[PDB]
Amino acid sequence: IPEYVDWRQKGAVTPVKNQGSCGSCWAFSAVVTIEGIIKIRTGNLNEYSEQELLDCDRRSYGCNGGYPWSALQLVAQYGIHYRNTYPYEGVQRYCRSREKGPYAAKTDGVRQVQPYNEGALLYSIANQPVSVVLEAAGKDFQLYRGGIFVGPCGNKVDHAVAAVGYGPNYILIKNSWGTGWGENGYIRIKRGTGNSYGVCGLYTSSFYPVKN
Ligand SMILES: *[C@@H](C(=O)O)[C@H](O)C(=O)N[C@H](C(=O)NCCCCCCCCN)C1CCC1
Repeated sequence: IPEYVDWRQKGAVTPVKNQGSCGSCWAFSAVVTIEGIIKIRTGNLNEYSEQELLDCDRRSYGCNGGYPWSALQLVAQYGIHYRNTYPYEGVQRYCRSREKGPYAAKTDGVRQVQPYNEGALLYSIANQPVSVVLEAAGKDFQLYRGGIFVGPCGNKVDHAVAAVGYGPNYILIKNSWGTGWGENGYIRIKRGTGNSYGVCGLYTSSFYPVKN
């Protein structure tokens, strides 16, 4: 795998989104990973519906949080609509996949990165954007403006985001807090520290969709 990956330069990342007050990051993270794999496999970059996963992933809990794994499972079993067909409302509503016509994309499964393993996560990022989780509750993360973020932070992960690249000393993260946070909505999180958990618990729980 190469020294640098940046799926934005490969045209596999849609504009940065803002989840708002809703605890929907699991759905934003999942959607980032779907947009990426659909671009990688088909050549087209589309925006997909965070709201659809928010409303319809019954394993998750709407705005009270949820599981990127169950959102990708939902997209592999049923599918997902384009974001324009099923736009983001920042509140859980009743599942409207039925009333919105045929799905726009569907995957073939979901796989987990071997947790607590930096090379395994980098290996997945080299192939596609990956849904990852981290501890975002710390003020240092909340107030991050730029640079390679080293913390302080613990490993009490509470926020799902998407890894879309890496470099020798960092992993490149698409956050869902709008384009005004961090590095135009991205954060570079230090890697290579030898901490099995990752900076901010970054290696705790990582999933990506599989699409043949
Ligand atoms: C992330 C965000 O900031 O939007 C969001 O809080 C989230 O999904 N986090 C998530 C999580 O904690 N999931 C489980 C939530 C279940 C609670 C709801 C029902 C009440 C239970 N007492 C995980 C992925 C990131 C950490």
